[PDB]
Amino acid sequence: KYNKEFLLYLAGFVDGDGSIIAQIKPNQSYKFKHQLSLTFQVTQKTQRRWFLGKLVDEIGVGYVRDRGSVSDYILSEIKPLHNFLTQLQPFLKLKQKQANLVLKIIEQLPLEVCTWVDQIAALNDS
Amino acid sequence: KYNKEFLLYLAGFVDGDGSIIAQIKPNQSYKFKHQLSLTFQVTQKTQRRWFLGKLVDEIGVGYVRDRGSVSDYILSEIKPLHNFLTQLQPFLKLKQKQANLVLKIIEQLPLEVCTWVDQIAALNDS
Repeated sequence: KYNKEFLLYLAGFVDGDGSIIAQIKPNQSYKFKHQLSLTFQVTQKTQRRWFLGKLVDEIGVGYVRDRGSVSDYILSEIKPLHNFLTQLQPFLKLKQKQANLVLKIIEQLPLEVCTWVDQIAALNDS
Repeated sequence: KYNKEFLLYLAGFVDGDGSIIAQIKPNQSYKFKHQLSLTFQVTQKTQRRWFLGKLVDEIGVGYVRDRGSVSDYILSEIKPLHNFLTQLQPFLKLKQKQANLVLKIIEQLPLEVCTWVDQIAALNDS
C-alpha cells in the first residue's frame, strides 16, 4: 500500500480525532503481566460512521466497531499497522510524536522493551 | 494567500477538531434581531496552544483565545474568512458541507438571506 496524496489529509484528521493508542495487556497469567497491543483508531458519532466506513476503504485494512452512540475504525495490530503509521508519520504535527513511539515498539521484540507504552502517556494513568 | 500543500492537512485537522461555526447576533435592538457572524475556530487544550499558535502562523491571519483549560484559534469575520474557507473547501470530507454553506452566506448580502445559519444545524438548537 502506497498513498501520499491523502496521507497528508489523514494526518490532519488524525491529529484531530485520531488515536495511536498503545497498551500492555496481561499474559502468561492475569495481573502484573506481559503482552501488548498497538492500536490506531478513529471514533465518530454513529450519526456518521460512513466516514468511518470511508476510512476503512481509503485505508483498505480495518474495521468499524459499533459501540452505541459512537462507532470506531480500529486498524489493529502490527501487520498493517506498520505500513500505515510509517507512511503517515512524515505528516506529523500534533499526535505524530507517538506515531514514532509506536513504530518503535512495533520493532525488535525478542529490558527497554515494553517500556515505551507508559512513555505514551497521552494522559493515560498508571 | 495561496497554499494547497498543507491546505490538504488543515482540512483533515479541521474535519477532526475544527469548527466552521456561523450564527446570527442581535442588532438594531436586542431580542429577535438581525446581524450575523461567521467563524472558523480550533480549540486545543491550553496544554498545547503552540499548535494553535502554529495555526495562526501557518494561516497567517487570526488569534489564539485563552479560555482557561482550553484556548482557541479564531479566524474571524468574512475578510480573511473567504480566502481561507474557499481554499480549504476542495479538501472537504466531513465538515466541508458547511464550508460551502458558510461561503454562501459570506456572499450577496444587500429573504433567503440569514436563513442558511439554522440550516447549519451541526447539532445547534433553535
